[PDB]
Amino acid sequence: HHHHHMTKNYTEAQLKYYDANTGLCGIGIDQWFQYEPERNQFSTAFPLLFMLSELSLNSKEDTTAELYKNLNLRSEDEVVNVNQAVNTNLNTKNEVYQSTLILNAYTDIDSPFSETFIQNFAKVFNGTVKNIDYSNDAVATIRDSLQSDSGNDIEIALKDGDINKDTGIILTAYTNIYFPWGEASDSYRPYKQIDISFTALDGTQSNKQAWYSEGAGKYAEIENLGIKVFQFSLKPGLTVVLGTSLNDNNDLSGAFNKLRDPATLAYILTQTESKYLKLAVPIELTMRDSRDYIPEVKRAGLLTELFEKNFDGFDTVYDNKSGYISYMLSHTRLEFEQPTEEQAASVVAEPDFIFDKPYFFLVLDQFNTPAFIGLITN
Ligand code: NA
Repeated sequence: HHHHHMTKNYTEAQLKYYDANTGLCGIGIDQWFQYEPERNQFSTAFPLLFMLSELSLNSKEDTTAELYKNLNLRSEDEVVNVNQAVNTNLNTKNEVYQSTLILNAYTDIDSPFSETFIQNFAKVFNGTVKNIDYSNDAVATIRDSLQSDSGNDIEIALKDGDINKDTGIILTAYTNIYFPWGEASDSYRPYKQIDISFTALDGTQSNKQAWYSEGAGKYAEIENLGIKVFQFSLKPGLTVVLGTSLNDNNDLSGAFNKLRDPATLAYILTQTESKYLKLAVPIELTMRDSRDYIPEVKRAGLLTELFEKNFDGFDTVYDNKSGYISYMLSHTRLEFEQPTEEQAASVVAEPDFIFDKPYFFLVLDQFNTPAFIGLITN
């Protein structure tokens, strides 16, 4: 069991797909800071890519082309083979880290999916379809499934009333990832929680608990992006990046806009230089998120026709009609290993840097693409 599965025939395309993932994470945080500066939040883009990939196997020509442009993939062979590899990775558990990413497609009991869709969803993703009554307790059916299957009880993005007989295709994903810390003598780890003073984006002053953490890492002040960045490994292959503004004014928008370009993260990862890190970070080691991607995809100006009731661009999702996409749910639990009382006693909590204002994080795998991106503003 490992997380380096790659298609050997479409290798370049898999690397390009990771660049699409990296860039979507950038669009995501750029939009969060613009539209939702009051929110602390995090997310993963892999389930969105998987959903769009699935749709790209079942679309008419123009829609297929638009889907391909967003995926950085350009053929059925690429979509199938890249996604089979990445799906395997994101469903592997081993001693290095554990990942689960499971997909469902919902439709009303009287509108069954095409056998073509059911087959390709199973083939590429081990996706499963569910036929439910859109007139009776459909929100609860979905909520209960996501929460039960994932073990994650956070509330879902739907509210009762959101689903009726005119509702179209509903796609869902749940992602559960667990990361242990490195096991080297100087692996960066959290040790103990300490009080810090925090100043929120809107100026609110408060006290927070923060994990005093230390170990080998990397650091840079990156003037052109207006940020300082701290970087450390988990188990080998995995990297966390923490960033925060150079200025007290939290001028983060230029950094987030640049993160829309996948080159920016590759640049960041080389600008940093080795530094022993002693930090205090106000973050929870278990984080949960549940969202509907569609509002964010619409904010980005992408694929807007797919979400209209009159859409006619799908070919083989249904035998009798196009169908349209109503909700794209992503239900996420991110967990980091908890430190022990014995570990706490081994260090003196004297941080060189405290994250005492808005900051962001990315967690990367061995392909240097983010499994998750998060933003803390308050
Ligand atoms: Na470097």
